[PDB]
This record gives sequence, structure tokens and C-alpha cells, in this order.
Amino acid sequence: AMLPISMSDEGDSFLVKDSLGENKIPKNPSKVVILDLGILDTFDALKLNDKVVGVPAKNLPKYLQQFKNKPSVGGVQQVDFEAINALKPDLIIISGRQSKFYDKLKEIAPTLFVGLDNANFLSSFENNVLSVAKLYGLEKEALEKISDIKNEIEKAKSIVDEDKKALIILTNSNKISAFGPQSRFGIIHDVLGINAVDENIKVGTHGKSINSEFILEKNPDYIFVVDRNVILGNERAQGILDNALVAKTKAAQNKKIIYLDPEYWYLASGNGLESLKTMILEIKNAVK
Ligand SMILES: O=C(NCCCCCCNC(=O)c1cccc(O)c1O)c1cccc(O)c1O
Ligand SMILES: [Fe+3]
Repeated sequence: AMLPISMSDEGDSFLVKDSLGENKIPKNPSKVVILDLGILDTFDALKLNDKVVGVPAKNLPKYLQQFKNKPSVGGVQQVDFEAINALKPDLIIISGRQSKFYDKLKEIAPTLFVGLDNANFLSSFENNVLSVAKLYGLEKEALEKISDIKNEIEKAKSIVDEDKKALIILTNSNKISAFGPQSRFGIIHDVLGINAVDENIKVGTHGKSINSEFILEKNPDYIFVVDRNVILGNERAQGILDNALVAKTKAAQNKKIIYLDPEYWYLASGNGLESLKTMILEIKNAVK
């Protein structure tokens, strides 16, 4: 279990511990650079857009184009450190993609880690949202939003077929890899109750290498596809999965090859009030 975010009220600020370290963070930071696209969407959901002074515009999702106003701090894998310095932020918010540059970032300004725990998605998700909301006095609003998300989870959990199995896959160039429970997309199995065609897929950040022979041998009832091409600006998932083998699966037969929106699933990783809700609905609409 990843250490949670913990905070102590210091009057004009909070003293804040997370899994990478500790920071004094002002109440109401007014100049926040945000490198997690999920948190950006939480900032939008809580009407905190004017607090955001820089975003990774090379990877700004279509669903967050209201932020194309903001100065750019590069990409999520290509941080523009000079632009971050030059903006003189009072807070920087990162997740897993920037952990290795923690120290550089913290030299510049207080740097908060809001990564998701793959083994405890929901508790880490609520902890991230609330920790952010608490900086602004908005815990009440945030908890209401979270409670709405949980009604969706409970509903979605109910319309679930106990006898059908899913495979989660990610496509990239002409390469497929597999994800299962406890992975960066595990909410599908771990939270929404959809069974896994294969319980022993080793968790890895960009998945474990497979091919279409594997997909047909497993013969899942659903295939959830996350097309990383779209994120990288590349060809498409429909290409590599247009083959005779995939076409024979139960998932093809029953029109359950579901292309998940990668901006939400890959980039945001469901780490926001908006993305997570949309993602619950997407799965719910794709499986009923
Ligand atoms: O540490 C990470 N990546 C290091 C960069 C090595 C990846 C090579 C190419 N990646 C990309 O160009 C890329 C671009 C945008 C978003 C991404 O995730 C990407 O991997 C990382 C961490 C959590 C989740 C990810 O997914 C990551 O990668
Ligand atoms: Fe990546």
C-alpha cells in the first residue's frame, strides 16, 4: 500500500506528507502547475481553473481544451523545466510519470505527488481528490462529487454478468500488450467487478507483450482496448485488431470489442473527478 497523502493545518498553510516527501503548501495556492491530467480535471470540476498557471499542452486532452488558454510546461513525459521556473509557481502537482524528477521540481516549488495506487485505486483516488480539495476549503463539494461517483460504481457493479470475462489490452505501433487486475486499468476488474479472462497477467507500466493468437486462445467475452497510438500521435488499434483471429472471439461475435478513450484511460488514468465518472459510465454503457 502506497503511503497516502497526510496533512496538518498550519494556519496560513498545510504541512503535507506524501510518498515522495513533505512540503509546506500555502492555503489557496493561486499559481499551480499541474502535470497530472486527472488532477487538472478535478481542478476544473471544483471551479479552480483560475488557479492553474501551467499545463502539459503537448498532451492536453480533447476533454480539457478549456486549458489551451494556459502557458505550456511541455509534455507529461517531456517536462519543460525552464518554463516551470519562469512561471514561479507556488505549487507543482505530479504523479508517476514525473517521480524521477522530484528533486529538480521541488527545488523550484513545493511539489505534491498524487499518484494512484494500483492495488488500492479507490482509497488512493479519494485521498488525492480530498487532499487537493482541502487546500481550498472545498472538501464538502468534493465529497458530494465522490459520493455521486460511488453511486455509479454501485449501479455498474449490479448490472454485471457473473459469467463473462474481459481482457484489457493496449495497442501501440503494431504491438499489443495485456493488463489485468491490480494494473493501471484495473478498475474494470477490481472496482467494477468485471471478471478477468486471465488472472495471472503480470502487472507492468506498459503491459505485457501478447498477440492475437493469445487473444483467441483466451477467448474473452469482452475486449477493452486502450489505443496508445492516439496519445503518441502515430496508425490505429482498429488496424492491428482487424484480423481473422480476433474476429472469431466471443467479444467480436457479440460486438464487445470496446475502444476506450485513451485520453481518459491512459493519460488521465481516472485520477480526476471528471475522468473517473466518465470512465464508469463508458464501461457501464459498453456492457449493458
Ligand atoms: O515513467 C514513465 N515513463 C517514462 C518515459 C518512457 C516512455 C517512453 C515513451 N513514452 C511516451 O512517449 C509517452 C508519452 C505520453 C504519455 C506516456 O505515458 C508516454 O509513455 C511512465 C510512468 C507511469 C505511466 C506511464 O505511462 C509512463 O510512461
Ligand atoms: Fe506511458
